[PDB]
Amino acid sequence: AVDPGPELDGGDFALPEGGLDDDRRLRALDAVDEYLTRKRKHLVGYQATQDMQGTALDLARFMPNNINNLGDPFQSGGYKPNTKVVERAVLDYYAKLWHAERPHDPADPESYWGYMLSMGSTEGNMYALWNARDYLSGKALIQPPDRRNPNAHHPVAFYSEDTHYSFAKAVAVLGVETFHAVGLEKYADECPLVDPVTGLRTWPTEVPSRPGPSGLSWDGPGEIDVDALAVLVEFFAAKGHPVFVNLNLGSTFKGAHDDVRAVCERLLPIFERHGLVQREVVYGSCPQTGRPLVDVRRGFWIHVDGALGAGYAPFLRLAAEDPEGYGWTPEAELPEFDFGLRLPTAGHGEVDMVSSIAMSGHKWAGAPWPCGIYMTKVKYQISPPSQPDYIGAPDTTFAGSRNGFSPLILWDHLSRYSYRDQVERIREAQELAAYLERRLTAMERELGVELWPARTPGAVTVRFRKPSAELVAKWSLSSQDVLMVPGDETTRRSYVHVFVMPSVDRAKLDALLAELAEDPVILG
Amino acid sequence: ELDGGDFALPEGGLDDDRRLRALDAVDEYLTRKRKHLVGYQATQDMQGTALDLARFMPNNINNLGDPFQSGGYKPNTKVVERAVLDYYAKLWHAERPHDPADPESYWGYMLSMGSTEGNMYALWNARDYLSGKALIQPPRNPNAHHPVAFYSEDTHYSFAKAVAVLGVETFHAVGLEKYADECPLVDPVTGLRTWPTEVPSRPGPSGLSWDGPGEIDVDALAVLVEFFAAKGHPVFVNLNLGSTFKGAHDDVRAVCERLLPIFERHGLVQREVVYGSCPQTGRPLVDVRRGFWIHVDGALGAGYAPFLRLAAEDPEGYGWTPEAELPEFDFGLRLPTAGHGEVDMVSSIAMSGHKWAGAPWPCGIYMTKVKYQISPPSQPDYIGAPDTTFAGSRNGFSPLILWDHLSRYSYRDQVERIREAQELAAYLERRLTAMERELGVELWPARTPGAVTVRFRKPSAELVAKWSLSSQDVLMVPGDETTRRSYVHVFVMPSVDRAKLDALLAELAEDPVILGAP
Ligand SMILES: *[C@H](NCCCSC)c1c(COP(=O)(O)O)cnc(C)c1O
Ligand SMILES: *[C@H](NCCCSC)c1c(COP(=O)(O)O)cnc(C)c1O
Repeated sequence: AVDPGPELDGGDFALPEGGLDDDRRLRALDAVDEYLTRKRKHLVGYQATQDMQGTALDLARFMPNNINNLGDPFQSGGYKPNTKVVERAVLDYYAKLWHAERPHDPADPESYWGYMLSMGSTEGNMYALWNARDYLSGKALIQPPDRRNPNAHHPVAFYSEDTHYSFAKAVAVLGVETFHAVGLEKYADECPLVDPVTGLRTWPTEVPSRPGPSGLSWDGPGEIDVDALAVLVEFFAAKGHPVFVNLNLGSTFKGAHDDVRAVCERLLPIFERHGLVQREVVYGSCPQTGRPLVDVRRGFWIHVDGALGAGYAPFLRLAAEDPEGYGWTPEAELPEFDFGLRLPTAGHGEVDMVSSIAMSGHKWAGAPWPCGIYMTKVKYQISPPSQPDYIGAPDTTFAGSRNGFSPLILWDHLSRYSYRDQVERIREAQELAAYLERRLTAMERELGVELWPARTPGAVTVRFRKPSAELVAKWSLSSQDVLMVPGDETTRRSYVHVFVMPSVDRAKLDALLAELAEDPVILG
Repeated sequence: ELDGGDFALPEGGLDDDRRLRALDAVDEYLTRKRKHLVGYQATQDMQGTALDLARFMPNNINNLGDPFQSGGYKPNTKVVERAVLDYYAKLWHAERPHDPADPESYWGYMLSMGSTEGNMYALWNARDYLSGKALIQPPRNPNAHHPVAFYSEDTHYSFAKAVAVLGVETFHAVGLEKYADECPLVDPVTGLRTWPTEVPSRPGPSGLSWDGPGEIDVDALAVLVEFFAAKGHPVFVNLNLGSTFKGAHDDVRAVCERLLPIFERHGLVQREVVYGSCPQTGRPLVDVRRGFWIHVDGALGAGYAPFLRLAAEDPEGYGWTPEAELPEFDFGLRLPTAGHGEVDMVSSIAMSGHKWAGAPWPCGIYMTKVKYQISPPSQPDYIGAPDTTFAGSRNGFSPLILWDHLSRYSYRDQVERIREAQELAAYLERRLTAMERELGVELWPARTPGAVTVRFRKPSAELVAKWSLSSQDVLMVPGDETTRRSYVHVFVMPSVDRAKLDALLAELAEDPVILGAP
């Protein structure tokens, strides 16, 4: 019978024609503050860091400015109250962190390009799939054949069943076809995978994730099944389709890390066998006698959805390579995932495997609103829509007006912490997630109750049985239902999770655990 | 100017002195530029909101999911968001409250980008709705599911991006592909029946659109829409309410009056829609929908036009009669049908919060009605809501910014804001023409009646950079590179007062490009 506290009352905020006087205004803002303050100090169920504080002190002075980073980060524009100099410094930091080639240089196809997002990673995943759709479908690139094969400009998208819902939305928005939709449409009877529940060759809706003790993915780690991916990708690559793969680096519910290096090692030979490392691409034509114009491109695009994990994984991997220097050996290996991942081929030399990465600033770093980064390389940049106006190609971003306050937030954050400090943040979170799992299993033994605790090795989240609605509301626990046998509603379990972000300390977890021990749903 | 060296972020971090010196540099730059900005449609003054709202910066606010549903992320401002949406719903004569059971009630949400997101969402929502994809509440023509998009040549570049992103085909692309020799318009320069790339805007003294007002040519739109409607296509029309360069207002009521008879003739008001087919032997489940969608891009103008129209309706009561008439554009626009019923003509509206109101970052509103909401992709999912929003995580600070703003000003104060801007825009245009006579030079001043922007000849790069003047080149004869002209404009936003304009004009009068004459 615990109290989450009162929610905000709509009548306090109704905006009348005549305006509100200063007393009613302050009362309403105080109510918002008291609400937000209580909720932020108890939030443990979402992958969003809640303590910034130094940031507010450093950056409140900028609130009077209508800052607008309209246009490309690397180009001057007319709207002078912008922070593009700060944006570039942040992008440069992450470029180095993710082993991209810097500085950005439009003359160097291998150098990075990216920009800070005005939404969260939803914007970065949309941009990634937009950029990949056009690149793989043969639209024109920024400056510096597909003969016969009718599938050459029909890209197929692959991602695991732990992929965030934003991807399904982005696929629908951009008209990108998933392997499931193309399989059902064109190849209805040819699914190369056997369903482990039914035994039938039915196209799964997403690439299977790895099984747990059950034999099915519901209690698995949440990592993509690399074997199954390879079977699916080979099938579609053999038919002549170009290939888009999204890999999750810190999945939404289980905090899993898809094994990016293993995926790439497994797929590269498939891409080489089916002519997808280098292929000539017809992009339109100009009318005379012979029609098409042609350039050379890769026929695959691997994107890393690092909304969460691109913020901490580089730091964990720093510790893994020098465990003595940082005083910490991480328990789990996190796979190589970034722009430095290169593999040798049979006959194209070393291939740099990853094409893009997104990250959310409001997840690991923390911010007062959604923000983040999309990064790729110059060689992937698409030519924007033409016009009789001139002056570079400033609009090569998803947003038009762009948030120039977000650069400040993340610049301020990154300036305050060294690499060593960032390693300690991921260390403390990893150790606290392990602690939480230990305490939950001890609770089961102390009380004689089932909590179903689960933690993927290397994840900063632990899942367990959903407690009462009031406890869930007090601590902002994110919920997920799973069916333990797909398509059977009698096997439903309700889970919550806790994300151990850097603002979650031992005291917080202990306070949650103590209420959990007396919760009426948990006690049963 | 800001030196990159001062902002580089080393592996080791920056100490407190270095951090502060960098933030001081940013503040000194921004402050100087914000105080002189007059060339973009962005209100620069909101120091009241800084004092009110700085306190919330410690919170990672997230309005994940639908604004009208609870969710698990408790640090959210959805109650505030709804209050802001309700204000604009009333202002735009939408039906409130939002109610999923009332198809005519509004639905909208606050954007995490600017109007780019709202225009993208509108075109996504219209593409799915017009192409027959499944709705939330629904309890032989081969072109029936091929919508065609129409908008003027003054349409913001965000639309061209949105069209590309969503795979929506414009009338130009469909014309070229399917109907290459059948363009119903003649080009005024060539005399050939060439498909124009966008719907013509109205001509100026030149006989061409470059010196026109920037409003869509209603005749031409009607001709083009008729053509594609006759062939069975459903129709999307974007109308600009405060165009980007000229600040023009497309005559939404005139458009609607002109198009409705076309929609009724070709069965687009009530069209049978094949949205799928059942598990039993292939027969369709069918819904009745309209086959047209009119969206108002009010990025700028949806924030002031309701207040100008208030004064127009009661000019004695507000002590002001606006010199130009702004068209009825909103969800209250209803026309009589052939059968003496009524039809509500507008489907959606976008507005930017960082334009007329002002904000520290991009934000805004998308609003439509319950009857147009699309069914999301099917999956047993985690919490936000059965949502239908573009953004995933959503900015929950922007509701506070706009709520704070709206609570400070009555309708009468809002009317005064748009009055002062209209009168100052007229003043600027007078001063520029006086300056041409005083100095004996051509400034090409132009102002669309009713617009809060004035265009003129581009001055020196130094002056442009000091006052953040937005620039645009025009070809005075399309395709001929030798007829290029360089314009700037000034946007008279509420933060632009007479003193600011007089300081600008005094510098313009001594500017070497302006004095350097033809
Ligand atoms: C984010 N999921 C949880 C969002 C709320 S807690 C901050 C997420 C996204 C979408 O990112 P936003 O647009 O930033 O919500 C995309 N991919 C993954 C793996 C995510 O966790
Ligand atoms: C905004 N155009 C001018 C640049 C912004 S100065 C504040 C604009 C858009 C796109 O809106 P944002 O995404 O908010 O830039 C769309 N339509 C029109 C008519 C606009 O003026």
